[PDB]
Amino acid sequence: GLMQFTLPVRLCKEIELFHFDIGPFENMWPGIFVYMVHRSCGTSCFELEKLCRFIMSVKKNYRRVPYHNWKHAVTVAHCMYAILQNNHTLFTDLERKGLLIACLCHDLDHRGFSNSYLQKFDHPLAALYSTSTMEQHHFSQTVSILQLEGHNIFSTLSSSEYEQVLEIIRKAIIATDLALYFGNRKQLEEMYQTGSLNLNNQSHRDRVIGLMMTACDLCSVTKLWPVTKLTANDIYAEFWAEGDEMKKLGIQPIPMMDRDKKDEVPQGQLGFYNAVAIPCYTTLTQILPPTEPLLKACRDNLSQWEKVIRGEE
Ligand SMILES: Cn1ncc(C(=O)N2CCC2)c1C(=O)Nc1ccn2nc(-c3ccccc3)nc2c1
Ligand SMILES: [Mg+2]
Ligand SMILES: [Zn+2]
Repeated sequence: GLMQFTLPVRLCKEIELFHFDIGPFENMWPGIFVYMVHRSCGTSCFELEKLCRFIMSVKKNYRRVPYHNWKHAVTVAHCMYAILQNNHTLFTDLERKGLLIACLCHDLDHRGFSNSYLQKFDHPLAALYSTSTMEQHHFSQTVSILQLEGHNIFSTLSSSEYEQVLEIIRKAIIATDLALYFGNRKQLEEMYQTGSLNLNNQSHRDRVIGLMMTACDLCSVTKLWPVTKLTANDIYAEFWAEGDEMKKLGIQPIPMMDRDKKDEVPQGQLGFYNAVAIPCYTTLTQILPPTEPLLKACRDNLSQWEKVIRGEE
């Protein structure tokens, strides 16, 4: 009850910043997550014994893949924490509970393959879920862990509060499907510009939370250049493995996934910052002004990729 988590001084300060890197010590990530729940939600939100047991079951159901791993899960949660802490009064009590858990859980049991590869492989999950294949899986896994004995972190909620929080988490995890991001942002663009954006409108809140999920999920592009650059190696390590598996199915993979086309990576990153990342944080910043530093960091990293192309590195 009177038992706070406390971090070292440098982490205690840096963790409040959008560009915070959680570092290479795995054993500290659970404590960092709990610290973030306690300041974001309150020390009263979750039964510490049940939280801890849930965190460790979640960790266990992430795989030893280069990018879509336990470190990605905690990174995406930290970004969401920073968004919640910089927009104190905009989110309900259930949203604060739901979204950090959504972020921790959003890539549960990821194998490092896209929805496309599952469909071309004809993986069982592609017959079970026709669209947002892995993301329906990740939600499924979240519900399973929630139903392990002693793992129900939501048990002190009413029956309908419980149902609202699982619906927040479901929508939040589905929206991490980048295929759904493009239309979500165009809608949020029109609504904000024409003036019709209404945060009392639940359909509107869903959309804004979706955009936050995309922003948190992509947040490798909002770190200091060296974190961004080394994270991109893990991202391509998965992409090029998938490319190899595509070749093993007698399908020529897209250049993104073809390790023979490494030289085109810098130009590929540009396309991605211009088509996905910059517009995501642009629209996010218009809806939530205090998230501007994510936009600023993204633009800094675009400029760094431009320098890679000009042989300046
Ligand atoms: C940085 N970051 N963060 C999340 C994701 C991402 O998309 N996902 C999905 C799972 C996490 C990425 C990323 O780098 N995306 C991209 C997107 C498009 N292209 N196109 C190339 C390319 C084209 C030709 C030749 C060479 C490379 N490279 C990329 C990389
Ligand atoms: Mg995912
Ligand atoms: Zn993710």
